[PDB]
Amino acid sequence: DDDDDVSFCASVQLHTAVEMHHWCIPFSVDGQPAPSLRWLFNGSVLNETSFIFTEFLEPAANETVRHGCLRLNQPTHVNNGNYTLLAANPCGQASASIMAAFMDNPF
Repeated sequence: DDDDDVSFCASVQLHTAVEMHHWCIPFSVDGQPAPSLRWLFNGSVLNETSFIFTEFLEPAANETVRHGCLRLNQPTHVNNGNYTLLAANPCGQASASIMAAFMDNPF
């Protein structure tokens, strides 16, 4: 009846965005039941674009942690606000918040 008894719930680790033109917010979310990862931006639903994209990198089969980065190839000063990662799986929902400074100087 059980094929996967191991129910690892989702915990969310976020990391400070690294300042470089291609901004990267590295994340680590662990769990075997796959949690839905959603970014919240200033309390509003952040939807990924071609400029702002969530990277899901291939984890090792021996680690329970899923890794990735919210990478912004082309950053915009409207992104200068609060980011929050919500991961929800059957066991539970985890959250971590990241407030990054995307400050542009037009032209």
